Amino acid sequence: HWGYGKHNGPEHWHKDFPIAKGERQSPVDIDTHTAKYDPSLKPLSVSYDQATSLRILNNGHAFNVEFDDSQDKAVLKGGPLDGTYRLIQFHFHWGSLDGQGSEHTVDKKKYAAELHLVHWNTKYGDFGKAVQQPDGLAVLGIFLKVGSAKPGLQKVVDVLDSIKTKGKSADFTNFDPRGLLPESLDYWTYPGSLTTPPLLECVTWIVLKEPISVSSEQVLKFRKLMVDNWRPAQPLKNRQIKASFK
Ligand SMILES: [Zn+2]
Repeated sequence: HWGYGKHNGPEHWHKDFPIAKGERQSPVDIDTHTAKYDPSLKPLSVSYDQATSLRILNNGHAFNVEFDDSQDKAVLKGGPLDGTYRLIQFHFHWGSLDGQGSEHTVDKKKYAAELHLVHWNTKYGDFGKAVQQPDGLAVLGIFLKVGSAKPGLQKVVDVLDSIKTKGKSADFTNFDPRGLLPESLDYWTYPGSLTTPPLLECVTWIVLKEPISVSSEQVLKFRKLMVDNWRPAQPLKNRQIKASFK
C-alpha cells in the first residue's frame, strides 16, 4: 500500500522495504562543492535515434512511457558505465506547486519536476534480472524548471487526459525522447537506488547539470493525474558524487 501520503509515504517505506535505510539510497542532495571532479569520467553517449516508444501507462504513482527494449534501439553508454544499457521507460516526479517536485536537489534547491530515463544493462537477461544486480540499471535524471515550453514534451502532455485513471494505458508510438534532452551532457554520477519501492540498490545515477525548461501549462497537466510523487533526499552515507566537469 505504499504511496506518497502521510500514512503510506516515504517515511513509512522502510517497514515493508527495510533497504530504505540502506547504504546506497536515492535520491540525494548534490552538493556542488563536495562533488568531486573525476577526469577519468568519459562523455555520456545517449543514442536515442532508433527509439521505439510503445505506450504510456498510469501506474498509480506516475506515468511511464514504455519502449521496445527487445533489441538495441535507444541506448545509453559511456560516462561512468561499462557496456550498453537499453532504455525501457521514462517517467517524471513532480510537485503540487512549482517550488518542489524534484527528487535530487542541487545545493538544496528543488526543481519543479525531474525526468528519469531508466535503462538496463544488457549483460543481464532482461530488466527483471538487471534490478537484482548492483550495476543493473542506469538512470539519466534531468531537472525541469518552469519557464518556456519544451516542444518535445507536448505530445506527452496532450495524451495524459486519456490515462487519468490509475491502471489505464494508451498507445504511444513514435515518440522521440531526444526532444527531452538539454544541450549539455555535463553530469554528476553516484551509485544509488530506485527511488520507489522496492528501492533496490541497482542504479548508477547520471544526473544532468543543465535542466530543461517546461511551461507552467505543461506541468499543470501532470498535476491533473496526481501530485507530490517525489521521495526526499536521502543521506549520502559512504558514497562520493563525482562530476564530469570542473
Ligand atoms: Zn523516478
